[PDB]
Amino acid sequence: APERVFSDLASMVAYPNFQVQDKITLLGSAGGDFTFTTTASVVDNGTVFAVPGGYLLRKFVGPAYSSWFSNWTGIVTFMSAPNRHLVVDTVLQATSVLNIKSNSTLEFTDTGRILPDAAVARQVLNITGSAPSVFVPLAADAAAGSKVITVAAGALSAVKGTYLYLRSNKLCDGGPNTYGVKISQIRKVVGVSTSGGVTSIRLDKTLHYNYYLSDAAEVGIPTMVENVTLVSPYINEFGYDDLNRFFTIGISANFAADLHIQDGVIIGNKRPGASDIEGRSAIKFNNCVDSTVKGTCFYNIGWYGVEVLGCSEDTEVHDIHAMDVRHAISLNWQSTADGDKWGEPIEFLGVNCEAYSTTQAGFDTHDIGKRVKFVRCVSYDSAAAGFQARTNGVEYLNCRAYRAAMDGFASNTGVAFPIYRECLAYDNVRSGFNCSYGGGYVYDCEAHGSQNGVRINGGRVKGGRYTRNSSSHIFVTKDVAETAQTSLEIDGVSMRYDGTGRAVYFHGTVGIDPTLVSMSNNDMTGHGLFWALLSGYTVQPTPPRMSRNLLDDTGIRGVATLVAGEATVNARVRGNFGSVANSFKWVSEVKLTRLTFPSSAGALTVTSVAQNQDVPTPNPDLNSFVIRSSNAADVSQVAWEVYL
Amino acid sequence: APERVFSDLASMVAYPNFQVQDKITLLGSAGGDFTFTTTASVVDNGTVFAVPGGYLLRKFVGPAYSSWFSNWTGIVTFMSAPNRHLVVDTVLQATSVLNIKSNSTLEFTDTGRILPDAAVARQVLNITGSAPSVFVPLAADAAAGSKVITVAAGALSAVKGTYLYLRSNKLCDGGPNTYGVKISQIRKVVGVSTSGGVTSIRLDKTLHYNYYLSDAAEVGIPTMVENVTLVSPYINEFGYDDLNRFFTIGISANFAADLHIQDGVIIGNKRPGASDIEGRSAIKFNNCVDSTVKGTCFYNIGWYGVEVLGCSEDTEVHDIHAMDVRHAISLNWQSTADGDKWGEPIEFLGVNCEAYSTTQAGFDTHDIGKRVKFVRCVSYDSAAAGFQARTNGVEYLNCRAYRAAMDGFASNTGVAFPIYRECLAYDNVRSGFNCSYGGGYVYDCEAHGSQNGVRINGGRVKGGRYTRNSSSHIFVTKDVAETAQTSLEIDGVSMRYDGTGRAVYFHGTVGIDPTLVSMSNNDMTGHGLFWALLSGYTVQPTPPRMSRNLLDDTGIRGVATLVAGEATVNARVRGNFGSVANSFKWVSEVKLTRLTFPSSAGALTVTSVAQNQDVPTPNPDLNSFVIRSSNAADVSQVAWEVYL
Amino acid sequence: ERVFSDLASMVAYPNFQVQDKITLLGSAGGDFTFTTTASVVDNGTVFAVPGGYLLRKFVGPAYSSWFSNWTGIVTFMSAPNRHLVVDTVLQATSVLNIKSNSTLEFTDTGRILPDAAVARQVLNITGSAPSVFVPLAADAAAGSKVITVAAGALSAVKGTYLYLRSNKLCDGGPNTYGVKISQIRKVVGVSTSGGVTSIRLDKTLHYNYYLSDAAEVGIPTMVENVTLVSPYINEFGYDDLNRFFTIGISANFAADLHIQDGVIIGNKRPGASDIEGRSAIKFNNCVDSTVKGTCFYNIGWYGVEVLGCSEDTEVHDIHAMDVRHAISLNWQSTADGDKWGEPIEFLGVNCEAYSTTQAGFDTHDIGKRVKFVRCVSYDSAAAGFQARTNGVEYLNCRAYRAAMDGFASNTGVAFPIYRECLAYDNVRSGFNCSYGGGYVYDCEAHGSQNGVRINGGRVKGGRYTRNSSSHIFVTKDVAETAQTSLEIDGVSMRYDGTGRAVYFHGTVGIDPTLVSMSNNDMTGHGLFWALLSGYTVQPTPPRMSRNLLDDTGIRGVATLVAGEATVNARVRGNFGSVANSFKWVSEVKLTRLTFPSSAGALTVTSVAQNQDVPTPNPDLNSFVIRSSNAADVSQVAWEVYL
Repeated sequence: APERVFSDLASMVAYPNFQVQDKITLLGSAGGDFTFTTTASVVDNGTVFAVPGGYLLRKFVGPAYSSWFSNWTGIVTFMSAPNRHLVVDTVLQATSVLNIKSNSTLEFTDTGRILPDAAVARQVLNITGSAPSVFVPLAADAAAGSKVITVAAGALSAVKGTYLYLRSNKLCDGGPNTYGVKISQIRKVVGVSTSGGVTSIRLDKTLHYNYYLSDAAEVGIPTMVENVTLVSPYINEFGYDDLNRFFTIGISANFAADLHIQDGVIIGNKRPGASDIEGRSAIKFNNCVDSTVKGTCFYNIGWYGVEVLGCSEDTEVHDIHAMDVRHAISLNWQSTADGDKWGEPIEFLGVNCEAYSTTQAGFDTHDIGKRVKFVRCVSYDSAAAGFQARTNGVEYLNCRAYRAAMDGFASNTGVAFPIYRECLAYDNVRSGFNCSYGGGYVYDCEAHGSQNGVRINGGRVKGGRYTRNSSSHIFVTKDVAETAQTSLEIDGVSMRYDGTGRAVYFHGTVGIDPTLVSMSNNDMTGHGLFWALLSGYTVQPTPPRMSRNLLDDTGIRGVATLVAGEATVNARVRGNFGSVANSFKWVSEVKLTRLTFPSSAGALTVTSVAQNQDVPTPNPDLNSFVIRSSNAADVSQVAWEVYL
Repeated sequence: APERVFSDLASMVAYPNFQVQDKITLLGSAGGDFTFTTTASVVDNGTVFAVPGGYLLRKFVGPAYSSWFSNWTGIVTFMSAPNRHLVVDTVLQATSVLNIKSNSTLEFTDTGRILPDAAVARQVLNITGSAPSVFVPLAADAAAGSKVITVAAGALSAVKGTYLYLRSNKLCDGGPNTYGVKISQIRKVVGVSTSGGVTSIRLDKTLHYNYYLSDAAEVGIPTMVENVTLVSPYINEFGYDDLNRFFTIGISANFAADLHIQDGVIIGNKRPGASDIEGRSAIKFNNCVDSTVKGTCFYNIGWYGVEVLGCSEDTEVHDIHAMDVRHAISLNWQSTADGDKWGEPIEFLGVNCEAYSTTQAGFDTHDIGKRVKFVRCVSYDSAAAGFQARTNGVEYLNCRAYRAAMDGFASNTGVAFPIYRECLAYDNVRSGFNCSYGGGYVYDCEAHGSQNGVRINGGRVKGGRYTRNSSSHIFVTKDVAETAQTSLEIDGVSMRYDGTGRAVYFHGTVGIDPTLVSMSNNDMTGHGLFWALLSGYTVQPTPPRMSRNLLDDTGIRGVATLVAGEATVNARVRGNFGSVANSFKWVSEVKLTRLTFPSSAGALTVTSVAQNQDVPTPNPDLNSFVIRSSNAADVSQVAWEVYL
Repeated sequence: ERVFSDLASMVAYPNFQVQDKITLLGSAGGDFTFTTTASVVDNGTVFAVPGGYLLRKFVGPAYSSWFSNWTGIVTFMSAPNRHLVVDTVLQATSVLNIKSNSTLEFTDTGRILPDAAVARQVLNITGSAPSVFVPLAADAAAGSKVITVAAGALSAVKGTYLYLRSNKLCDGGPNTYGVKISQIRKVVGVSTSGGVTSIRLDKTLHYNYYLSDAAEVGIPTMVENVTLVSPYINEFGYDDLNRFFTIGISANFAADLHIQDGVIIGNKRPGASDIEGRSAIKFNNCVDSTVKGTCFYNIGWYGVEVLGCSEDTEVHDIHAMDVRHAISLNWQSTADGDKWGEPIEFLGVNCEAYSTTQAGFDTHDIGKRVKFVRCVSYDSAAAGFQARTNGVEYLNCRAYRAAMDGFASNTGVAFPIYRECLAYDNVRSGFNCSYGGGYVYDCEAHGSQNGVRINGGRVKGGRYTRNSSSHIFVTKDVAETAQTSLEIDGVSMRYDGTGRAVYFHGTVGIDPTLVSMSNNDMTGHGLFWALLSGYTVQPTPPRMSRNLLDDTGIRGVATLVAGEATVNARVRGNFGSVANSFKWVSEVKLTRLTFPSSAGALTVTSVAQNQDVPTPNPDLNSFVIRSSNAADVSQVAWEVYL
């Protein structure tokens, strides 16, 4: 006195003559210090409470806490304004969507949880801006690289620091784009200037496509939700499936800039091991810029872990863990069955992500999107592929895929040249790398334990090591005979024999011309006569160009001494001189160099290749060739080396 | 009673009855609880207020908040002592520099800003130590790799856990060091032992140079500012240019250890698009150790985004985003025009940084600095190069340069061997990689859409793939004829013909000898007789050594059958036998190997190469060569393969 | 208005009543409530007083400055769901144990100073192994999402863990102590049917759990979600107060343990010798846990020790100075009985070790899927990196000035992979993998006695310079080890005034024909590209294709005259028969440029090498192109290789 103290809220709210300078205190589960006022205030029953005469305002600096609030509704209310920092330190029971606004932070303590409504499977968190409500056209073409776009003076108000959404009817070009999605981008206004009836707006970042007037290039002002941080969000909890408690999408964002999601866990918008539900993504970024997800764990998810779509630019996914999901990460298309759509993701980075037991590819893109990179990601036990590229030129560095039901890494129909650098595939059922749909670049990669190491129709396999492939290490083939075969270069690969499949398998069945392949400097040791596998040929095909490969490691070098311009040499010289259709006619390259220089030196040649035919098993140490001189007096000492 | 409660500052400061045992409270926009005292106390009108009889001390645990201070001056006062943790939760209007001291934390809420003084363009934050006042000489020479240094006993007091500054008159050796900067290093004392009039000081990290007594090797005690953390600094704000509100240097650090800057945004110390202003770097690290910048966004900066100079050691820059700046990151030299200068950066890492529209190179070093690495950095639309290396052996991993006005990646005058690993250059005007000033190592790189893929005078181009280069993929040239051509190895490179430039271009004009190049196992498919481009030669030069390259993919392998020692084969065998100055004399390498072994077998050779001359366009499938045996009776079946 | 001037006062007042306003001034300041409900005293948040207790009122975290002594802190942290900020300098006299869902956070000022009277452990995060196991109902192969046990056999609660094990031996490396396999998994699905319960796991199984191996499973007690933010353990000057500790932060059966930044110093005297088991941070059977940015000084044992079946462990951006090993993956001694667990899936990235008494980064002989990415070692007393488990992979790592080798494997270790690694001034060698082969890809070694020591595998690419003996030394650790095929392709082994290109070790049975050298730059080594020693019979050389030996006098055009032409070029060779030498000659590639009717088959003969004194002039070496047709007058283009 002047000191008011209550032991419950019902008390504090029921007091009838609060004075604007009372010292008000509340003791209990939501306790604290309040201030009376008659100023109109938004009631949320957490920070602002209604009472006879007016309101009670909580006194505090720093963030607010969920444990202050009477109910989920109050939470929702409190978060509906921008600039709000909340710490979820209690177990919230959701009955509606929670929308986050600009410059807001939702932070979880280890105890905090948002549990979805068991009565209605719906969305949990929305971070939601909106597309511009009117567009104006560009006053002139703006090429890729432009820092400035121009509009008619007066046409729109370009406020420095805000965003713009541009679009045209030019199609997205990251990949095949079969839905014919159109181009768009989001940029920030950092400079504005009018002169001569044109406004020039300088953008933060340059344009990545041609924005032409012939394509109806326009621009408008989107309402963006910016600067949102979700710290350790915990959505749902184990045992959700016995309560039949689900949700649709966990965290859905659209038109958001600088949305950063750190750690947290998201569980169960499907039953464990259950099948997939279209659209039930854990986190969804649609038209998001400069947004990231780092270290979040996803369990038991109906659709994608992280879904990136629209003109999402500069998005990073780091260190995530996803178990029992359709795709850990997926860059998506948009169906235009119901009209026009704009945006493919541009500049996407996945780094250090782990996916287990996905029902479809572990890490995937659809058929649009530009500049996609996967770095040090790994896939385990996928029901499909470890990694699937469906847009053009996806890059993978040091990725790994184990025990995929299908392929470790794969492109798809009409996709062009993914790049795999030092990627490892282990024990995937069908193949390590399947890029027979339209070439690939397989550089310093490894594939072990599949039917075939690499399935390829054109491109390059440079370096790397292949083992334990039942059929062959490299399989030259196509997805369908209508696809084109192109040049294939196989240079510096270890494709040794280890008692399983052969080195290379040429697929005659679908129109493979072996001469379109060049094999240089590869270690094919131990395959003997069975380095190649051929099938589907009706005429013996010409073999590929083959320079200095290794086929054997014994009796592959030596010195002979000519006698009357001849010398028989026992070595592991080999060849096939038959004419079976599915086979090559070939023979060992034998490099000859003279080491003594008699006056009767003649021109050297290899003739009479003989191969031991013992039974049941032939002995290659008894193969032999003859070194013959063009001079019949030759008694040179000649060094020899056997290659393939 | 015994408690006195006020309703604003003015009242609470005036009241004269304050006694050491009152409980004191304040209502209002900076409310709290206080404790009166009469000990000395530094006023800041935040946590300490001067009053009749003594000073009121705000009592709180945790950090302080900017919202409690009356003005910028008290904030500055507050942060002027070490061990401060302040949360900027308001928009501060600066009118002086803010110095941060050791063990302090400056932290911004989404709302917090520091706006620079519109009246005076000055620096914003300083983190400033000082060089030593006096030096003592080393008792003995101390070689690179020394864990210990020695000084005369009692020369200086080395306190364990503090730092030392070492220097000599040896010149920095990282690069050309044209200003003649001298070596210096900073080390932390972790062990001390005195014996026989000689103190041995153990360092945390070893020495990276040789500190000799003949070079005046000496050592003193710098005053360091250590363990400072800036969390999410927001300096200036969009629209600054319309208020003519700027600043010079955003965050300046000298003699700092463990300065960590986390996210935040720094805007406009220049107008948008405007020209550069010397020295207006957003962040500057001079003589800093183990300091970092991570995730900060830079807009409209007159100088460098992050400027690193001095003997700054072990600095890392991660995930930055720099738009409209001179250099996103620059390691600097020091001008010695007005005196001796010490220190080059040692151990630098830039990773996953993004630069847009820089007025000069996106990522730059000057001509000093050791161990400089760029990992997965990207430059867009530079006015100069994407990447500029002016110190020796700068290493680039998986970096990307798009659409630079000049070269994607380049070194410079007297700069030696940068190393490019799996770096990609798209649509840079002049070249992808320009390392003609003094050699390069270009490993598995890619350059598309330039005049020349790579300009190089010596080094290696190993693997990689080059497309859409109007002049040539590899251009063997020099910056100036005085510069020395060294050996160049071009191995396994894809330089296919795509309707633009040639494969290799040899620059006779600046003294290029083509026999100092070896081309081995490259894919030159489709260039026909035009794989080389020569100019500036007065005399037909000898060609480089060429081993097993590919020039066509049709008519390049078959079997022929001799008849009376001969056979004419139709194949894309090729050559130039002319003697024109700007061309080579050359011919295909045709590999021949026998497949049937008659008694008339002789030595094989190629002769009579003939090349169809149809008009208007020649048809190389009517080209031909002859296989002839030294034995006129030979009827062997000879396999053949055509290489370059 | 119950207001006290200090502590003692607030704890002597007999009158506290159910609902008052209690306030404390002074250094421990705060507001309190009264109650008689049992509470656990800690003289920080809970106080004992005549009549019952006083509870401090607060939201958010608790502060060390609130506490009377180290003991209450320990009490406070001994319950789960605690958040404490160490904003003071705490003086420890016991071990502090941290429990599930807790966070210990230090301000720039906070410290935990170890007991100077007793060297002990500082922080413990410890769970415990399962008290009982039940056997698996059926075999569970690698890749299984599920395991089965008899219905009723154990209660699998969703969200909790399982510890599985079998008598199968760990298979990551040589595993000489014969450690057995185990793994910890989270239950995410449970279903019972036909007397058999099927448990679904978060992650799949990485071994074969067979019944023939007594595969069994049990319910460990884990400590989960612990975060240590900037821990400061000890302080410089500790050695003058003789203040140490044993293990700084020791964890066992922890899940999601994260240590961020911080400093740990002095469980050993500066520069002093090592003390067994005194690791700064130790992770034993921990899952999904990490250490990022922490600094280590003066550590008796290892910086970060990872042992047991720790799976999915990562260490980033640490700096370790004067430690045994900055990171070590360990084995478990079985001398005193059976042991379970090798690390699986370990990532080291961007880590820096300075001045280690032993390897900078090491594993022992168990461990699967181990990766070091961009780590660097400076001045190790031993190796920079030592791999003792099979297939360790290094990406872009660097070793400077190690007393022995920049990178090495060890006895019975198989094929480490080095990708774009850099070795500078390591005394003995850059890469030493002569124990069981190696894959050395685009690596670089400068300033050792030998660039690469290797018995088998591959050197592809890379560049080697300033190696006194040779760039590549083909050798074994011991003659009993097998030599396998070695490929040396595309390597730059240029002569620069020091060593030779390749050194074949006859002394330990190296047969050079098991080596192939293709497309290498061996420019400048002249007749001395190879070094041999220990041979008693001239051995046959390795297969060699198109390498480069000189860069002058190596391409021309010659004109035949009556079937012959004497060419001056840098053709070379040895035709001698000294045991320690090869019999070899340059590869001279011939192509015809004019096609006279008299054209015949070409050959190289009459190789001659200038013998001037003191120093020979190789520009006067020569060879002869000869045609099989004596009339031949062709122009012949020639190129000289090795």
